[PDB]
Order: sequence, then C-alpha cells, then structure tokens
Amino acid sequence: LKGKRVGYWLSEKKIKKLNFQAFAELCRKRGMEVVQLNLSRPIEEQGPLDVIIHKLTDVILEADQNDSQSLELVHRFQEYIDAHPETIVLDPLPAIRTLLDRSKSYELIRKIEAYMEDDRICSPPFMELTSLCGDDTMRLLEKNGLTFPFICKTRVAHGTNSHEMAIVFNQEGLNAIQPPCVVQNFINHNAVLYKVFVVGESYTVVQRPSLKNFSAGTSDRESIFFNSHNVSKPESSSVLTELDKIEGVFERPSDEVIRELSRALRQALGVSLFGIDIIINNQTGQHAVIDINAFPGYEGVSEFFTDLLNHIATVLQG
Ligand SMILES: Nc1ncnc2c1ncn2C1CCCC1
Repeated sequence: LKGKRVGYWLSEKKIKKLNFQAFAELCRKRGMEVVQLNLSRPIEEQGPLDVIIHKLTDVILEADQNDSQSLELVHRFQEYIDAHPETIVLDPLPAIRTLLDRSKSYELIRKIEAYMEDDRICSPPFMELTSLCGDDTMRLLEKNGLTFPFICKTRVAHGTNSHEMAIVFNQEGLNAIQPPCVVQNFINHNAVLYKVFVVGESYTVVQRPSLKNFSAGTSDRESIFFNSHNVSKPESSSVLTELDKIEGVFERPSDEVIRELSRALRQALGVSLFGIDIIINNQTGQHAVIDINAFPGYEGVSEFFTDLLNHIATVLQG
C-alpha cells in the first residue's frame, strides 16, 4: 500500500465536515501520497493516480446548464478516465448525475425494488410537479398515487436549500408548494429514521430522529416547512421530532434487506460511497427508502476513517 498514489477533488465544505485533511494525513503515514487535485491543470500533469475520490456533483450541475468553465472541467476528467482505465474512480460520474436528481433517484429505487421482488421493501408514490394546475391540482396527483399528506422536496438533491421541504396536509395547503419540485407520499414511521452509510462493502446503520406521526388522509393542519438535515441531525429537538405515541408496526430494520439493497445499488450505479435513508412503514411494516445520498457527510459515524482506508485498500487489491 506504500507508494500508492491517490488524488481527490472535494469541496472545502465536504472536506471540513468529513475532516478530510486529517484523513489525508492519516493515509500519508500509511505510506501513500495524497494529492489535492488542481482542476486548473490537466490532470495528466498530476499523475499517475491509482485512485481518484471525488464529489463533483456541483460542477456536474453547472456543466449541464451550459457553463463553459464546468463543461471544460468535466471534459478533462472524463478524457483522463478513458486514457486511464486502471485508475479507480470513487465514484463513477453517471452515478453522480443519477443521485443529484431526486426524480431519477426515486425512479431508480422503484426499479431496484421490482428487481429484488421482496415484499419487505416499498417506495412511497412520487411524481415531479413542474407547475401547479389550478383548483383541481389533486386529481393530477391522485393519478400518480399520491394522497394527503405528502412532502414537497427540491428536484435537485444538492446545494443550498435542497434540504428545505414542506409537508402538505389538505387542499388549503397546496399554496405551500413551490414548483418545480418533487412530491412524495408521507409515510408514518414513528419518528425514527435509519440512515445507512455505505463505504464499499462495510455499512453502518445510524438511528436518527425524524418526523412524528400524523393522521392518515386529510387533516385540518397547516402546512409545515422544515429542514430535513436539521430535523434528522444526530440530534434535533423539534416540535416535529417529539413523537406522540407508538402507532402501528414498530420493528427494527431487517439486516438482510439493507445488505441486499446496498448490493443492488452498487451493481446498478457502480457507486461505493453513498447513504440510504430508510423508514419503517408503521402501516405495513415494510422498508421505505425515501432518499439516496451520494458520498454523504458520515456525520459522527463510528469508525468511518478506518472503513475508508480498508475500502481504498480493497479496490487497490483488484
Ligand atoms: N415520505 C416520507 N415520509 C416520512 N418522512 C420522510 C419522507 N421523506 C422524507 N422524510 C424525512 C425523514 C426525516 C425528516 C423527513
């Protein structure tokens, strides 16, 4: 492992929160060379590279919106990868584009559920709402299987305000929707969120606070705006987190379901650094995947730096 050379492009915001500069010094003591890539230079000038770990989703977004600077950056990384199929990429770019779009990620999940054909997994119905359409909006939502209450989220799952959401309970509360957005059926789950952090083959299930239970169907409740990251941070104390009482099924996630679901995501995308947000439907007992996260923060995850080396050492053994 000594002499192996790894490069990385991360946002100093990913970097700081992962404490990535400390992890780079961790690897240099193991015998590695860890280089912070300059995407001003051609990347061949910084080679050779055995592993490239990155999260360029925010360059990827700009490049799709015809930003000259960002398409230039994406080009040079892609043409470096074609000229170097030996360099390991964590993670491939087609997986980045999929996970930054909530509509694409939610559709990917529903297809993987049909793949496993296991009655323990389910996805809440969803649809992309590019615009509201008058006094009759719900009939458009009813044809995609959506009922009150549902959650409005941003349709791009990265950047500022991408965690700002709103839960709508009745016809009066449709003005809370701000399109274009993604709407998703709200699932009662006894205010427990199981965040599954995946680093290659090893994974960690972290239990987090979540939204409390509400009445199924239509309620006389005003729409509630919240921040999903703030609500489910390793500890929030919110009016939305305080559960009233246990209602319906309250079981703990099946370890077999998490493992088989993690494999199906790594096979479908080639992704190896990601997180799965899972809630337990208190109303059928099924595992409900509500969001996918590309290379997340791994906030306070036990033994993350150790699992990250073992992953980097694992991919280099092939
Ligand atoms: N469909 C859904 N049902 C319930 N909760 C959901 C959800 N989608 C996202 N969440 C978040 C969990 C943490 C806070 C809100």
